[PDB]
Amino acid sequence: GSSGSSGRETYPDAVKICNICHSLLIQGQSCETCGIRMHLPCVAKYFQSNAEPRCPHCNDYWPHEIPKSGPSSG
Ligand SMILES: [Zn+2]
Ligand SMILES: [Zn+2]
Repeated sequence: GSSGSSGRETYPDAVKICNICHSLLIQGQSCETCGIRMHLPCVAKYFQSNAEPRCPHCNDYWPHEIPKSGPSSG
């Protein structure tokens, strides 16, 4: 016998991954429709110069607001 189990999700970079760059993030924007996090400069870069933003995952609608971009990439 001497069996064992574990019910805890503990990963170094397997908990909150971006949807634009796919990089471990901590603070940003998440979707309540499906459940995906995105960086600040990532969410905007995807919802820049548009009318109605759509989650890059479920593709329904962005419940949160759209962040601003920086002087980078242009
Ligand atoms: Zn990102
Ligand atoms: Zn979504």
